[PDB]
Amino acid sequence: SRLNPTIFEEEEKKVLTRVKGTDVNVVINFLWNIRNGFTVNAVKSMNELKNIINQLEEDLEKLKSFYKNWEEHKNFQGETLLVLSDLDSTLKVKDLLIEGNDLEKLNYLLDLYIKASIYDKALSLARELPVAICLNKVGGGMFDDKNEKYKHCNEIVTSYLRLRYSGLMEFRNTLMHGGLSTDMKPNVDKDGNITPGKIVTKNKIEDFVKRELRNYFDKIVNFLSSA
Amino acid sequence: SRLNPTIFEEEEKKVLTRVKGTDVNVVINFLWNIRNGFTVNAVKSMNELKNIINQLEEDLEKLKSFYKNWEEHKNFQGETLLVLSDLDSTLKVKDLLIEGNDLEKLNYLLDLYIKASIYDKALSLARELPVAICLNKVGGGMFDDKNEKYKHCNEIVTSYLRLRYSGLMEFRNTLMHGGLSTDMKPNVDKDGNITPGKIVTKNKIEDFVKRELRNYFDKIVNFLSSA
Repeated sequence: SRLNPTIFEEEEKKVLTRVKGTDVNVVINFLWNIRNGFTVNAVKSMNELKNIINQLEEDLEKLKSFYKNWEEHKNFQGETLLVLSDLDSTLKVKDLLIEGNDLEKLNYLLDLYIKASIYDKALSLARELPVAICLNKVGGGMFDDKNEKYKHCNEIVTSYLRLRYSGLMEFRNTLMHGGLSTDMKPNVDKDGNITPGKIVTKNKIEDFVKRELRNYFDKIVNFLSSA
Repeated sequence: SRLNPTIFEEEEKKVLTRVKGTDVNVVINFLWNIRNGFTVNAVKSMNELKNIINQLEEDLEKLKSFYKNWEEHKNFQGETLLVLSDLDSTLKVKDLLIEGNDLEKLNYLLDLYIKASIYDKALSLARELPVAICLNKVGGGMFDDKNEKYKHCNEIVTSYLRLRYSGLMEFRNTLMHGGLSTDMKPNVDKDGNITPGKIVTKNKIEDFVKRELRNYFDKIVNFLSSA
């Protein structure tokens, strides 16, 4: 924001004025909508960011060139407000981006939720994605209970999950309500010393999500394919 | 029953005593359990009848031989209690018989319910067969509401049918309750002159069952295959 330094040459200012206006707050919002699980908006933003970083690549490439020939850019002489590392590290988001329909983009978002050990979101996404997949092949329909193509189509995924992947449903619901739930059944106590009802250790969830949650998902979607 | 005539030669009596004891009442029970829709018992009996008719073929073949050389069988001289046509016509049931697992045998029974224009049973069978198909691939389970593998597995077929083959469900239920139902909604009248609510003509049902009911069924089972 506080850029645009005094002595400026045409070619450097043309590159710098692009960099100055890099929409970094979008990449922040993208990460926020992922941490707080807003795939609908997180996945939608993917195409815009694909344009943001493509421009940030060809901008940084020029800056890399100017700093690789620093002897000609002694206007950048006192630039305490500029950092090539701050920008180059923002380029990492190119990994979190893929191409395809919003459904295909969410399928990728699942794997990102698995690699980053954010289990809660990974399971919830793997649970609701097959609903959306089926809605696409039945002509499409809103995620409202009023919509019949949703209502039935959600019962197909709920019932298939509940008789086959009995664990997917438990693990999802357990993580969704976390502590103090009908899923965990703690005793609470007259004294106030809450005592847990179930256990489900760190390396219970860890193994399931990180080793089977992907394999299981592909087996669900391959079933709903011929729907 | 009133067979075993007086002057009898060893070879004719050996064939005739087999014929005399042909279990025709089984073929009757088989047809009864089909007309009144007892596939569970109708399909089970298929293997027994496959043995009945195989013996009735090689019995009639000997009788055909004896009657093709009538000049040597003048003991059959007065046989008013014997009829080759009565037996040969019972051989037709070989068509109503196929080989395979009881599930595969029922899949054939569907087509027999379609060729014979007995719609009511055809639709009901095409509705419940995919439940049984899914139960087989989930390890198997009783057709009781207490059984979880049934409960969920029936919801998969009900929900898939209700959002895709909306007609399969209507036509089945309409024929199941027939006249005077929540499916037909007649007004009844204060006078007592019942007035119909819907129509659904002879050639409405006729076209659906006889032209699409088979194609639609195969599309359902190909979906539940990867379950």
